[PDB]
Amino acid sequence: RPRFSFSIAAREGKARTGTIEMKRGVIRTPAFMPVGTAATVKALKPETVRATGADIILGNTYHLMLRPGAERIAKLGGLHSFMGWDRPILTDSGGYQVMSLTKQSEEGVTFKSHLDGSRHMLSPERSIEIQHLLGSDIVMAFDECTPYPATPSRAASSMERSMRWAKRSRDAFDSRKEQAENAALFGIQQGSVFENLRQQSADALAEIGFDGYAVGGLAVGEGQDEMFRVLDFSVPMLPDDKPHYLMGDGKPDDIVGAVERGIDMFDCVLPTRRNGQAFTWDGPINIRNARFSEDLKPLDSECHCAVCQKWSRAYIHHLIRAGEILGAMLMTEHNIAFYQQLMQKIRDSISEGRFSQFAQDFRARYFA
Amino acid sequence: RPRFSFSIAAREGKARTGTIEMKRGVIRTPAFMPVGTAATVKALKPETVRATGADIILGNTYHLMLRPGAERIAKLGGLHSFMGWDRPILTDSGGYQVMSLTKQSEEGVTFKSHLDGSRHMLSPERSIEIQHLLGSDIVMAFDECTPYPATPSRAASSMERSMRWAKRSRDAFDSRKEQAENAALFGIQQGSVFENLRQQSADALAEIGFDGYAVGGLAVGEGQDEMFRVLDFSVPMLPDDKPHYLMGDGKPDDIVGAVERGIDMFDCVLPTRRNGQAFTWDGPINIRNARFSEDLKPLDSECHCAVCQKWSRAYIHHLIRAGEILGAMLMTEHNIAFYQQLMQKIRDSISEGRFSQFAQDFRARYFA
Ligand SMILES: Nc1nc2cc3[nH]c(NCCN4CCOCC4)nc3cc2c(=O)[nH]1
Ligand SMILES: Nc1nc2cc3[nH]c(NCCN4CCOCC4)nc3cc2c(=O)[nH]1
Ligand SMILES: [Zn+2]
Ligand SMILES: [Zn+2]
Repeated sequence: RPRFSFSIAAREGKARTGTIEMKRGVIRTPAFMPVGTAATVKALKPETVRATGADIILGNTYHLMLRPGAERIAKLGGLHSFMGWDRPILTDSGGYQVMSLTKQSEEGVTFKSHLDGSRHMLSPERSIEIQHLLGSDIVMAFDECTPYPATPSRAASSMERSMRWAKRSRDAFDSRKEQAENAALFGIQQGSVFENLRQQSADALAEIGFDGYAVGGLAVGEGQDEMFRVLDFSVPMLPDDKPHYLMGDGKPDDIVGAVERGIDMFDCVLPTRRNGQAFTWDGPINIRNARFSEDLKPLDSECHCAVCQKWSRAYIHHLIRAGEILGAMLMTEHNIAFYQQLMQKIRDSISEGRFSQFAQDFRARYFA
Repeated sequence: RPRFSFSIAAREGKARTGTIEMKRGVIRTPAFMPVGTAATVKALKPETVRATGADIILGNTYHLMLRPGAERIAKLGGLHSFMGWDRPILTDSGGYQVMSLTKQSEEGVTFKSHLDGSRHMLSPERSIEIQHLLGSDIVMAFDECTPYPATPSRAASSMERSMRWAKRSRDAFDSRKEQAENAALFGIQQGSVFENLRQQSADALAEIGFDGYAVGGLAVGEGQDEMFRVLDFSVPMLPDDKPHYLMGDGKPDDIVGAVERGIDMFDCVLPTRRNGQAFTWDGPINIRNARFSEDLKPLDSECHCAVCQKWSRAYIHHLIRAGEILGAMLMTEHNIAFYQQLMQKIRDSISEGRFSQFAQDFRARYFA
C-alpha cells in the first residue's frame, strides 16, 4: 500500500463513498473513528474494536504527552505496539484539549497539567514531533480552536494564527523524512460561523497543500442547525479530491446530515462516553431506566453485534445500575458496533444511489 | 451426564485429582472457581472466563437476593441465562456475607441491606429457596460462620446451630423435586480451631449425608499456619469419597498447601479483587510500581494467557495508573488464567505422582 491514496468510488449529491489506502491498512469512507484517549478505546480490547468494524482509531497528543509521555511511548516502540492496535491511528494535535482541560502566544501555548500541575509546552513544531514519537498515521496540524460565540474580529485573528500555524505544521512534518514518507498530514479549517473567514481559511490551506482537510471550530456549542448551515458553505470550499473530516462529538443524526454535506470522516466520544445511553434504530434509550429491569430483548432488535446476540436489556440494566465493569464493556461494544453499522448502511446506500432515501427513512424511525 | 458423580482418578498422600460430573458440565479437581458476585465475574465476559480454563464459577445468595433479586432472576430464566454462563454454578448460602456486610435467632437472620437499608430475611429454608430460584447447580447449606477468635463454648454453640440448620437445609432441598433431581447440596463443617468440635461437626454432616463437604470457619483471621493445622485434622474427618471445599480467599500458596491436605475445591476474590497485584511464578508483583513503567516483558514470563501473549507490563502499568477499565480487564484475565494454570499443574503432578516435588519447586521459586 502507498503512504496515502484517497479514491472516491461513488457519489450522491455532496455525499461520497470510497477508501483511504495507507501503509497500515485501508479506511472505508465515510468512516467512524472510535476515540482512544489514554492509549485505549475505553473498556475494549483492540481486537473487539476491530470486530465492530473500525478501520482506524483516534488518539490525542495532549493526553498522551501527559500520560504516559510521548518520549516514553517512542522508547517502548510507538503507540501501535504499546496498545496493540496495528491499523491506522489518527492523532489530534492537542490544540482543543489544552484550551478545554494556560499562556498563549504566536509561538504556541504553555500550560499546567490537569493531572499534576506540571508545566508543558505545545507549538506547531512540538505537536508534530509528539505525533511522530507516537508513530501516528494521520497527523493533525496544530491549530487554535475558536470559542463559540466569537466576534468577527476574534474569529479572524484566530483563523489567521491557525493558518500561520498550519504552514509551520506542514514544514515541521516535511522536514522529518521518516514522518513525511510514512504518515499523512491534515489541515484544519477555521473561521467560526463566518463564510468569508471560512473561505480565506480554505484558500490558505489549499495553497499550503494537505493530504486531507478537517472542518474545525464546530461542535462547540452552536447547535445542529447552525453547524449544518456552516457545513453547507464550508465543505465545498475544500479540495474535492481529498478527505473531509468533521471534528466533534456527532450523534447518529449529526453524522447522516454531515455526510449529506460532504463529510467523509468522524470521531465521537459519545458512543464510548458507560453512562447508560444505548443507541437503537428507534433512537437512544437509557438502560438505567426501571422499565428495562425485566426486558429480555437485546439493546436493539436488528443490531448484529455480539452483545445483542447474547445479553438482554435486563442484564445490562442490572450491570450498569450496579456499577459493574462488564456493563461498561457491553454498552461500549454495542454502541461502537451500532455506529459502524450506521456507517456501513451509509456507504452501501451511497454506492447504490439511494442515500437520500436512507437518510429520510433513518430520520423518520430514529425520531418517531 | 448424571446429577452428580465425583470420581477420584489419582492420589498422592492426602492429595486427590479427579472429576465432578454434573448436568451442565464436568469439573476437573482440584478446581479453582472464579467468583461472580453480582452475576458477573468482574471485568470479564463468560467466554473469557471459560477461555482461562474455569469449569465452574461461584455466585452468592446474599448479593443476588439484594440486587437484582432472586425472584426477578427466576422470572428472567435463571442465573445461567441471565449472565450467559451455561456451565455449573456454585452458590454460597449467604450466611457469611450477612454477618460480614442484623437480628439472629434459631429461625435465621433478619438484616438491613447495605445498599438501601431495606429489610431482608434469611433462614435455611429461604436460602435454599433463593438458590433454587437462581438455578444453582451446587447449593450450599445455610450455616452460621463462627468469628475468630472464638471461645470453645461459643464455637460449640455456633457449630451446633449450624448442624441443626444443615438438617433443615437438607430437608428443604429434598422437598423441592426439581432441585433435588438436578442440583447437588454441600454441607459446611464448623467448629473453629477445635478438633473435638470439628469431629462432632463432621459426624453430624455425614449422618445427614451430602454430595460434598466444605470446611467452613477458616480464612477469617487465623493465619496460614493455624489454617493448615486445623486442615491437618479436619479434612480426614470428612467422607473420603466426596469433594472437599475450602471456603475462603486463598493465595497460590494457600491452595498448594490445602491440596496437600486433601482439599479439592477453592474460591477466591483475591485474583479478581484491579488493585494492581499480578501473580507470577516468582511471586506477586504490583504493576503500579514505577519500576514497571518501561518494562516490555509480559506480566509473567511463562504464562500462556492472552494478556501475556499481547501486552507489556509497561502498558498495563499505564492503564492501572490511569484508572482505565482495560487495565482491570487485562489484570483480571491474567490472574484468573494464572490460577487455572496453577490448578492444571497441580492436577497433572498428582496424576503423575510428583505433586510433592511440584509443591516444593513451586514454593522455592514463588518465595525466592
Ligand atoms: N484540533 C482541533 N480539534 C478539535 C476537536 C473538537 N471537538 C469538538 N467537539 C466535541 C467536544 N467533545 C465533547 C465530548 O467531550 C470531549 C470533547 N469540536 C472540535 C474542534 C476542534 C478544532 O477546531 N481543532
Ligand atoms: N457459608 C459460608 N461461607 C464462608 C465464606 C468464607 N470466606 C472466607 N474468607 C474469605 C473472606 N473474603 C475476603 C475477601 O473479601 C471477601 C471475603 N471464609 C469463609 C467461611 C465461610 C463459612 O464458614 N460459611
Ligand atoms: Zn448491539
Ligand atoms: Zn498471563
